[PDB]
Amino acid sequence: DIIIATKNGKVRGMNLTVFGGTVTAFLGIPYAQPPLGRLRFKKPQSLTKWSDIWNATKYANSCCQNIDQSFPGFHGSEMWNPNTDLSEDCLYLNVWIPAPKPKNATVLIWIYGGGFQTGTSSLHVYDGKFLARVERVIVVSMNYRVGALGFLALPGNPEAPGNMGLFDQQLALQWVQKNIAAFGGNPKSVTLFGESAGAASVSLHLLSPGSHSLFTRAILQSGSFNAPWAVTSLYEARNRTLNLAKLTGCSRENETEIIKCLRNKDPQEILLNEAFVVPYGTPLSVNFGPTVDGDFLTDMPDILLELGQFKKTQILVGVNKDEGTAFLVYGAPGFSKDNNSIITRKEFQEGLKIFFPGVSEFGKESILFHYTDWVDDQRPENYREALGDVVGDYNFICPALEFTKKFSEWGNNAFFYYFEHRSSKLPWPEWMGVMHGYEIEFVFGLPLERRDNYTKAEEILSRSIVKRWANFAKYGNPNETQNNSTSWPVFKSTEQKYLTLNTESTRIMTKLRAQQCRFWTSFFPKV
Ligand SMILES: *[C@@H]1O[C@H](CO)[C@@H](O[C@@H]2O[C@H](CO)[C@@H](O)[C@H](O)[C@H]2NC(C)=O)[C@H](O)[C@H]1NC(C)=O
Ligand SMILES: *[C@@H]1O[C@H](CO)[C@@H](O[C@@H]2O[C@H](CO)[C@@H](O)[C@H](O)[C@H]2NC(C)=O)[C@H](O)[C@H]1NC(C)=O
Ligand SMILES: *[C@@H]1O[C@H](CO)[C@@H](O[C@@H]2O[C@H](CO)[C@@H](O)[C@H](O)[C@H]2NC(C)=O)[C@H](O)[C@H]1NC(C)=O
Ligand SMILES: *[C@@H]1O[C@H](CO)[C@@H](O[C@@H]2O[C@H](CO)[C@@H](O)[C@H](O)[C@H]2NC(C)=O)[C@H](O)[C@H]1NC(C)=O
Ligand SMILES: *[C@@H]1O[C@H](CO)[C@@H](O[C@@H]2O[C@H](CO)[C@@H](O)[C@H](O)[C@H]2NC(C)=O)[C@H](O)[C@H]1NC(C)=O
Ligand SMILES: C#CCN1CCC[C@H](CN(CCOC)C(=O)c2ccc3ccccc3c2)C1
Ligand SMILES: *[C@@H]1O[C@H](CO[C@@H]2O[C@@H](C)[C@@H](O)[C@@H](O)[C@@H]2O)[C@@H](O)[C@H](O)[C@H]1NC(C)=O
Ligand SMILES: *[C@@H]1O[C@H](CO)[C@@H](O)[C@H](O)[C@H]1NC(C)=O
Repeated sequence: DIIIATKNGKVRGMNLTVFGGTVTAFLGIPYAQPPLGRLRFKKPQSLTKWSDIWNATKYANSCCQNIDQSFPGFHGSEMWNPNTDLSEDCLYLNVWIPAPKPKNATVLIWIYGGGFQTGTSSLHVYDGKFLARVERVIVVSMNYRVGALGFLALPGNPEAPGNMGLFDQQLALQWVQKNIAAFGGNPKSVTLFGESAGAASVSLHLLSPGSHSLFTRAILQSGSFNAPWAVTSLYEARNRTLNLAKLTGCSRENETEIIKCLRNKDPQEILLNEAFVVPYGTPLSVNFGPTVDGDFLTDMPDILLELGQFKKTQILVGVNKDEGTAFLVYGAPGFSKDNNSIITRKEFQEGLKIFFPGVSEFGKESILFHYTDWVDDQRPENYREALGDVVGDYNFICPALEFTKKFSEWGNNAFFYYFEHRSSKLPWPEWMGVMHGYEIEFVFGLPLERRDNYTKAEEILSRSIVKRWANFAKYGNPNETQNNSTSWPVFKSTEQKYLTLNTESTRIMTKLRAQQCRFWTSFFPKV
């Protein structure tokens, strides 16, 4: 029988067969009191104790969220939908352990993304059993509250203070410190990693003094807190909370009356109204997400970064080649998952209106001029590839590069990667290239499963990425082997070296997309 004693009671796990070896999996351990009823919208409350043996043998409930239903039956969109029942009782976590039980294992903690509105730890592309089997690390993932139930902000008031989802993540990190030794783990070797809004979350733990002792190192994939979609100003967050009151018949004169009204609504009543708290909106809109609450974030993150008031440790950062394409089919005209989506100069300018609603007519004309210095004039797909580049450069790549420079300027090793391989199994058309979030299967080693119809070059690439990530976690250096392997050099603000990751050749390069990023950091802010 597989039983571990925790500070909150005993828990029973389950064995899994992986690559001829055993992995011990504890799915669905509770780490906080269910935020139900009076607890809705408050910081998570520490768990007391159950008085029995909790059976952690099935993934628990994903948190309450809307569901992407644009393409019914399409794996490319539905693989991101939660594969468990939705519920407000969702603060659970999952632990994978190599067998035999390690003595002092390094812990990797996965934080899913989903624009702070969606996501669950129970998806198949987040299965952590291969990482525990192949690199003998312990893998942990937790559910956190998303959307208004996670980030409704009345700043100052303990009844809806903001960043409740980040406090959910933080409380799960506290659980790892207090309990992971009972599983074989070293709480002095904990590595946060996540993608998209999960990366943004990871980058925010580097700023929050409460998280500074709960982890060692960080990996940020396709995201950072300086991305334009990641942090709401103090009063925009408030102006959105008051609008959700009015939309649900909950406006009052007392703040706590607004909240106690909002505790009596159905979850579905709140979910259906989330999309209307904002006037404009883009495919990249984050209605309720992290904000400057004064507790977790004591100041605007860019200031804290510039002043060097953050955890000094090693980071690993990167982006995918075609980050923006995924958002084009969800709102730009002339784009469909079912053609090659070749578009005109008029449709390009309609797209720019969709993604830059408040930008002046001159700003849209400046973005157009900077992104149309064609190599070949036709090339009919020029405008299709320029719009994906605008969206990805503005929202993901130039944020990641700007965060890496400024972070490395304070004396810690940063390593930057550029993921350029499209997966043979990618359910989306070839014109969308290396999409947002499709490096993930490689990081979790899904191509290592020989029975899964991945190519031999995709197993080698993913065996290489898994090794480097596990090495970075263990030793702060993303090496593969000492011999016969490309060295990954540190990112430095002058040379700005990065490593490309693909199946042909991993190469060292310099100043990723510098001519495009120069536009977004030094000319667009003045429009
Ligand atoms: C975990 O599983 C065990 C069995 O797999 C559960 O044990 C049963 O508990 C019920 C509850 O009263 C008893 O009626 C059964 O006789 C028990 N059977 C055995 C074989 O022990 C246990 O309750 C489960 N844990 C939880 C929290 O539900
Ligand atoms: C697991 O490794 C850690 C270090 O990563 C050991 O913990 C402490 O490490 C510090 C240095 O950071 C030393 O000053 C302490 O002396 C260590 N603690 C002890 C009790 O010696 C930890 O001991 C290891 N745990 C094992 C091997 O079970
Ligand atoms: C690509 O596929 C779409 C899907 O039908 C085609 O349809 C247009 O899609 C845009 C997207 O917002 C709409 O604004 C248009 O109204 C749609 N057209 C019609 C006639 O309904 C699109 O035309 C296709 N383009 C190519 C070149 O195949
Ligand atoms: C990757 O590089 C690190 C150096 O940063 C190597 O770390 C050493 O690992 C051994 C165990 O293999 C430890 O006993 C040493 O204390 C480590 N040294 C340092 C300075 O961290 C690591 O082994 C390398 N990995 C590979 C596969 O070559
Ligand atoms: C050193 O390791 C490299 C991996 O980076 C090996 O390179 C590949 O080797 C296979 C043969 O097993 C070829 O099919 C690939 O085309 C090679 N990739 C390249 C050249 O980028 C290499 O074989 C190893 N060499 C030694 C001497 O150990
Ligand atoms: C669920 C839901 C709502 N539905 C329509 C809005 C888009 C949503 C899916 N979707 C974007 C599509 O690509 C994954 C997101 O939830 C989303 C939204 C904003 C994001 C912002 C930054 C990074 C990832 C994001 C993902 C599906
Ligand atoms: C706050 O937001 C206002 C717009 O909100 C409007 O009303 C709510 C109930 C929603 O239905 C929303 O779609 C509407 O557009 C602005 O009018 C107001 O200026 C904003 N104020 C500040 C300070 O941001
Ligand atoms: C689980 O695995 C361990 C070692 O891998 C084994 O000794 C134990 O019997 C297994 N328990 C099962 C299969 O219930």
